[PDB]
Amino acid sequence: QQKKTIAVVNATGRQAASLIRVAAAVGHHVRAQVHSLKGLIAEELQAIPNVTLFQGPLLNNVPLMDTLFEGAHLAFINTTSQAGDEIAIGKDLADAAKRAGTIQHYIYSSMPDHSLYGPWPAVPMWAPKFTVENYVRQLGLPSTFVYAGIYNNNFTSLPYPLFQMELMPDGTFEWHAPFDPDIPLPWLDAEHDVGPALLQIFKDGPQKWNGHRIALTFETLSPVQVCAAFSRALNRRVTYVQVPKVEIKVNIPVGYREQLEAIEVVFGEHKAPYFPLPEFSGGVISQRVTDEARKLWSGWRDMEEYAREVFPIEEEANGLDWML
Ligand SMILES: NC(=O)c1ccc[n+]([C@@H]2O[C@H](COP(=O)([O-])OP(=O)(O)OC[C@H]3O[C@@H](n4cnc5c(N)ncnc54)[C@H](O)[C@@H]3O)[C@@H](O)[C@H]2O)c1
Ligand SMILES: [Cl-]
Ligand SMILES: [Cl-]
Ligand SMILES: [Cl-]
Ligand SMILES: [Cl-]
Ligand SMILES: [Cl-]
Ligand SMILES: [Cl-]
Repeated sequence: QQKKTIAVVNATGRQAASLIRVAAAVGHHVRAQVHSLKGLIAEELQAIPNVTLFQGPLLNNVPLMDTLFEGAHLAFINTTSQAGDEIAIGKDLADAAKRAGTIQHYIYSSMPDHSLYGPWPAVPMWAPKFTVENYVRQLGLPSTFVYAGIYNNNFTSLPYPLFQMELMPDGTFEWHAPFDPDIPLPWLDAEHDVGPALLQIFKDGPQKWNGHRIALTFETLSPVQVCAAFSRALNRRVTYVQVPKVEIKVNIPVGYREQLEAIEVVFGEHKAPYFPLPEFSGGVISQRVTDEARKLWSGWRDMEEYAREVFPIEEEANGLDWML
């Protein structure tokens, strides 16, 4: 029963970092790729004895992938669009894993392609991952796909798009977005809950989870309910305002702009589900989107805890002063 070695990429990202911290603490050795060794998170992870970092780009660097998977038995792969070529990278990684011959369970962090379920456009930073998921499914090794809910800690009072908990002149907070005020959205405390859930999937094993899609969300809340949780947590007035166009108050990469534009159409105009797949939609009991995740990890944290216990600290660390 010796803890198996786990290979991961984008180690400094919230999903991977969450898994690495808890995995290492319970005995797993981790082989982790990082784009660069500098930075608070990379430095923190390098200081963990059970962790070995491998710095370099994923883009057109299969050699790094072969190195990463050498001696690994488990994998948790979450890519990004940063370098472009996310589909090619996700496929290269999967091929490298299969090539290693030792990967018993490959978990890929996937997202939906909304254009497959309704008269909706594909959200650009999500649809590509589904393509990688389809490719991975065809490979001869067990694989499981996790779909991340919206991160509680996307929220900030800095003028960043879509998830700004704006501090008003009078001390009150307002969150403006295209999401319908009352339709429940899936949320996730990435930092605390992704790691433990992923570890449980690995503990459960490939026979139980091969071919499965798991919604990594532990609570659903409408925008109005999110604001009410921040209000209870902070003892301040927090209200939601639905706006057709995302308020883009800072310069952003074009790819992100296109992501936001698709979101205005999908959620603003169409009010489509965040998880549009059929399976995520006397005595008879239908499965709720949060069922599997909660069964995987019972110690999950809600939005109210985030708002009251973590948000003030993240905000202070970002230089904000409202909590002073
Ligand atoms: N924020 C959410 O609510 C949410 C929900 C579902 C899915 N996702 C998906 O999560 C993915 C990101 O994963 P994450 O949340 O674990 O990470 P992250 O957003 O926490 O950070 C990514 C890290 O990767 C580094 N990085 C990645 N590619 C790089 C490159 N080519 N050059 C330099 N640095 C690079 C960045 O500096 C950064 O520190 C995205 O593809 C997104 O679509 C996010
Ligand atoms: Cl193990
Ligand atoms: Cl990284
Ligand atoms: Cl870095
Ligand atoms: Cl180390
Ligand atoms: Cl398969
Ligand atoms: Cl700017």
